Amino acid sequence: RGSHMNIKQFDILYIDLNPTRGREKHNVRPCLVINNQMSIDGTNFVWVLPITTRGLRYPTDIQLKTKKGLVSGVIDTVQIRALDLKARQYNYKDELQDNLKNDILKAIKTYLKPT
Amino acid sequence: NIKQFDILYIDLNPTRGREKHNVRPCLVINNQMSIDGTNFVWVLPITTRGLRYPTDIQLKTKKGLVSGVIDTVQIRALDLKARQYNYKDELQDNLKNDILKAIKTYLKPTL
Repeated sequence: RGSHMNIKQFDILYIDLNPTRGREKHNVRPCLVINNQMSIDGTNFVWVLPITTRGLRYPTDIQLKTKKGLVSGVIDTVQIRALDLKARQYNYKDELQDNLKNDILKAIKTYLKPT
Repeated sequence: NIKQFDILYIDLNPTRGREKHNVRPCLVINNQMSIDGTNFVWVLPITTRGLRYPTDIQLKTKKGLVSGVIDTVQIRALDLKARQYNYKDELQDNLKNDILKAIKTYLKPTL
């Protein structure tokens, strides 16, 4: 069909998270981009949720499903992080299936609404 | 212990490129259920370099003890069991909603 051309919201990309501290996710790993196109284009930061190889373990975990089936695992919706794409090497690989997009965004907003 | 909209000194190192580094005030933005449930804190870093970007929001606090600009682009979940942090101040009440709305705007698709 065509070249992807630029990172878009809900792309899955490999990126080095290192270095980090404590329970913060580490290493080169797939991550799910969740900020919108204007923000990515306007800042060259991506907001990511890191993907892990463990199964579901916590209520905040969401099973990953993708359009190409090239990345599998669980999305850790707690560990949101903005990364500078100008400074960290990355590789686009896959995209989140459409029917999961709103669940991701609704999970994130539940963590912001004052308790 | 930590509350949503608390402002904490936190060491953010190590970072890369434009990612805010060093020890600096940070605004806590996840809710109490998230903080107490996961022991992660979501923060927006605060800077003294001024207001440069349309994503910047000038800081106002309850005690007047912290000043600067909130960088709303650079959201970060941090493990505060593995980092140095201390409470310093709190966001002004009438800024709380604008902050949350500013974060939720990054999530709304622009297709």
